[PDB]
Amino acid sequence: EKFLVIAGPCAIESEELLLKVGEEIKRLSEKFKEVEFVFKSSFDKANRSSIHSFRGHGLEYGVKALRKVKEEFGLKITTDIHESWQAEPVAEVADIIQIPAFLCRQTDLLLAAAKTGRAVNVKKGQFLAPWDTKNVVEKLKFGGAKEIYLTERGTTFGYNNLVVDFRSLPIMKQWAKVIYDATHSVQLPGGLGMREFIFPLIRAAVAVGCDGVFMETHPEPEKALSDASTQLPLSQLEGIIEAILEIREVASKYYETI
Amino acid sequence: KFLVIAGPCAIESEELLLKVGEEIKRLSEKFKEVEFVFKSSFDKANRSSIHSFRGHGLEYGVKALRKVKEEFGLKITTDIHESWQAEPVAEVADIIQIPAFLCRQTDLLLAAAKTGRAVNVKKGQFLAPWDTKNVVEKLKFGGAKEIYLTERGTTFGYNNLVVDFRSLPIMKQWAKVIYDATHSVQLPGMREFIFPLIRAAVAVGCDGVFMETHPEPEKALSDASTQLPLSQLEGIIEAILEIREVASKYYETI
Amino acid sequence: EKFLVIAGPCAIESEELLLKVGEEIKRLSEKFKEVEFVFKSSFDKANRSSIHSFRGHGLEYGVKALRKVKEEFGLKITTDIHESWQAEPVAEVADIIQIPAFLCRQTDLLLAAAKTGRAVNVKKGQFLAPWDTKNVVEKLKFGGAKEIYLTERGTTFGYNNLVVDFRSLPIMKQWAKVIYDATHSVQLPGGLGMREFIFPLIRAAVAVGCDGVFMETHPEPEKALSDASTQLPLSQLEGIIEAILEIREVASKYYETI
Amino acid sequence: KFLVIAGPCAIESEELLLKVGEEIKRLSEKFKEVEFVFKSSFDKANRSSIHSFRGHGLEYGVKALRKVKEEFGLKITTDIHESWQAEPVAEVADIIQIPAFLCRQTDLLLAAAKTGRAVNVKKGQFLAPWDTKNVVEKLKFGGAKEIYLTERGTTFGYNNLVVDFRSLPIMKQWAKVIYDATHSVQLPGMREFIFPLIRAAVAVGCDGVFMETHPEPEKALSDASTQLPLSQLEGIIEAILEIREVASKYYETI
Ligand SMILES: O=P(O)(O)OC[C@@H](O)[C@@H](O)[C@H](O)CO
Ligand SMILES: O=P(O)(O)OC[C@@H](O)[C@@H](O)[C@H](O)CO
Repeated sequence: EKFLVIAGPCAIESEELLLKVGEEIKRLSEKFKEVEFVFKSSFDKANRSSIHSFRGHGLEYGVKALRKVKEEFGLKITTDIHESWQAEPVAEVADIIQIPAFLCRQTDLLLAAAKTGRAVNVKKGQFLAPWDTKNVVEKLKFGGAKEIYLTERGTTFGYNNLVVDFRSLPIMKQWAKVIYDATHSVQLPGGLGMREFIFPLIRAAVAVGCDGVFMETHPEPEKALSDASTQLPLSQLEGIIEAILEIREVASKYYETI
Repeated sequence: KFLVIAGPCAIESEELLLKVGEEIKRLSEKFKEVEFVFKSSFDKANRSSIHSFRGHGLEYGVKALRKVKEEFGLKITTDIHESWQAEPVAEVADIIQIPAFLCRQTDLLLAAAKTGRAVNVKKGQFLAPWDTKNVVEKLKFGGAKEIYLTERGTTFGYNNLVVDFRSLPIMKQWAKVIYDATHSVQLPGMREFIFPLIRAAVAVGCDGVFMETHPEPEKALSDASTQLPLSQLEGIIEAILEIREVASKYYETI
Repeated sequence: EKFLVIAGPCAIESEELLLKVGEEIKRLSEKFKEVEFVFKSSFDKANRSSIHSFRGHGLEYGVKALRKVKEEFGLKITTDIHESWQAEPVAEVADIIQIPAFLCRQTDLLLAAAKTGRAVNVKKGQFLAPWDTKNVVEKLKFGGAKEIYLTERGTTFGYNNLVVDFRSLPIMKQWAKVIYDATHSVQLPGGLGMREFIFPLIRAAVAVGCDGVFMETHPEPEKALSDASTQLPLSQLEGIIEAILEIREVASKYYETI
Repeated sequence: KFLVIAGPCAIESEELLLKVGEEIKRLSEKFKEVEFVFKSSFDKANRSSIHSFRGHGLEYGVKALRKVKEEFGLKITTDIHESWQAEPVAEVADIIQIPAFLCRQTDLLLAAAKTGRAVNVKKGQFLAPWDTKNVVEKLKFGGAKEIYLTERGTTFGYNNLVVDFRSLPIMKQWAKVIYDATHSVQLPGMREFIFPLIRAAVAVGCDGVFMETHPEPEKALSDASTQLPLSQLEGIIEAILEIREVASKYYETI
């Protein structure tokens, strides 16, 4: 099956930033034809720790910006919603509606996404056990979703630290397609993220076996308005993708059947 | 004075609320050294299963809660799940409760603070004690003045929560601290640990306790494995007041 | 039942240090007649993180030092063993033989302690669940122990941090007398301990209900050769003990029956 | 070259060791790019229950291990539990293994290093990756030169272990890192996760893998729920070599 790579800048800092990243993603999509790319960026960071941190430029602006990417590059789009009313307007441009990790159990949000007819990707709550995502998929299927994704993004391990229990990939694979979040799984919740572990954990994810990877990328991570410690420099994206396809290929014959 | 927030988990019917309201009203008359707050949810917006009881809706709920406040003169508190609910709920709720999973949702916190009512934030199972300083800052920025932080356990492996009582003194630096005696022992819950841990909460030091109670916990449509039997409420309250009276002499300053 | 207070300097820095602490413990034992005191100190810190840290002056020296305390003050004695051969010689002076937390599952060490006829106190491993101590008691009873204690000293919570799950006290009470370690439960494993939490957690322990408390105390913690961040200043011991007896008394009528 | 440490959990009989030794000897001939080490414990000194199988003693064990090294010319490794055992065990064991619970016992580490043999320390379930730097220092101080640190999971709530693969690159700064594929999935263990995680171990990067194997894992007197079936060993080895060959191009330096 075609491997999914969901990538893009964490936040929609500007339509310019999006075009620059989309251009590179478009180029890579032409090179890695066996990969299905999906451009990602949030119109709002509705859960920042601090009230003084960057949130965004509003839903209206973001959807317009994302639509420009899809139009100019012909790329699939995904972004996250935070309250039920946002699903409808977002569904106009988003091919995949993303459900934030903290909100993975909010019934109305999941139902709002499911009825749009779009694909839904739920980030696994840092508080949720692998086997507890079964009910999450049941809610989505009940709400009309026909294409569902579950994203591994780490689990609460003591304070201000997350650990990735890779046993979760085959467990979740039982009821949904699984995506590995390479950049948020190494972040330190309220710490201020460890970038040196992004690549190795990604290798692990593909050797274990998943249906795709989620990576936040920015031309200059050091200048990002969000996740400046975890976003991957855009120049490194090509090499990372090439590496996971290679590892995925050689490990593929050993993937267990669910 | 010491705060005691109690009531049934979900508004199963205004009937149920009135019955519990009666008992809470009685205790209220018996323990003048305690500020009682009637609590109940108009919607269980985060059940694990789509096939579980959620409730009768916001209007039926705000209605029944109005009936309790008017028939017993008790303060009220219930939780909101989306920004638009803050305003209508603030009509009856003296304290607006923010769900644990939603403690980082900026707009929800701001919407709550905007109503001018008191705000109680359940500490997320993913949050470290010191991470709550930022939750309070948001509320203050939003105009909130009476702010509460509730301890309800922290993620400890899978399907288990642990109470790190170091959290009470830490959170107290920036807000009044409430201990959730019923949800802190639930397994994402042995009722046998409810009383022992509430005793610890008061020996350590907190500004109030949160307890879900029901005439017949087993028949409850929600948290049936942890809701405290109504008849046991008085006994526990008297016990925590006695322990608090003695232990308060040693509560550390700030 | 008579409340147990196990206290003393972490390590046997010198026989002088022991006499100074024992003198104060002896004085307190005369004041708090409803308490059963047991003087504690280790002749060896066999599990320090660093090879350059203080271990002790040997078994021979320590046993002699402890015997001096028991002789000069008439106090019960307890110290920990690290290998089977030490039980016999230690049993000569120790009323209670202590089993280190990391060694709570070493069968021969437990059996070695049990056959001396002395009381045995096992520090609960930071890796052990409350209900798993049942087998630990079974091993001791099998080995001849007739007076067994289980000590709560925290559980691994992420890296370099321990949390105390107070549900463990009533659980362990089902098969042994339970002791709460007030000073090691707030230490940060390999961190360099948070002294400001010692007192509040002790209040919690007695309000929940336990059969005794374990506290390391030193005249000048800042100068200790071990646990300088967790040892309680000897001047504060009297007040702490008075406080727990008061809290224990008022909470006592509510202790659940096992 | 890549290290593969394998054998039955406990020395149930020199008979069992010889059978497994035969298969390991065969793989040894088939995979020259791999250094195989035969492993088995003469004593299970830390069983939870007093009524569980421990073994046949140190002499019967060191004897049977001698038979394997002499009949197949394989390197040997077994674990010690008290200082006095280092010397007699060093007679046959090429690598002395230090139990996870005992990774902080200074005298045991020193006793092992004193023999002059290689030393493999199982990382305690209570230890953080960076805390192993001190474990190595002790060994070096004791005269050890060939030092190994084995990843075997970390305490995650109760009765569960999680593998934080960030530990492999961290521990590599001061020692050769081995991944314990069988004990890392055991619940203080679904065999279904053994292969997937070993694949991750090699994709991430390690110097060898540790695997307990038995002709009939179910009949094993120890770790019966996690011991890998002897027949599946070859397949897994070939798989990790292939993955390693491809992934090694991306292993980070130091
Ligand atoms: O405000 P801070 O704590 O930096 O958090 C931001 C990240 O957690 C955020 O971008 C993420 O995708 C949402 O949780
Ligand atoms: O060597 P460090 O890490 O300071 O450790 C010492 C304490 O953990 C020690 O005194 C304790 O009683 C034994 O584990």
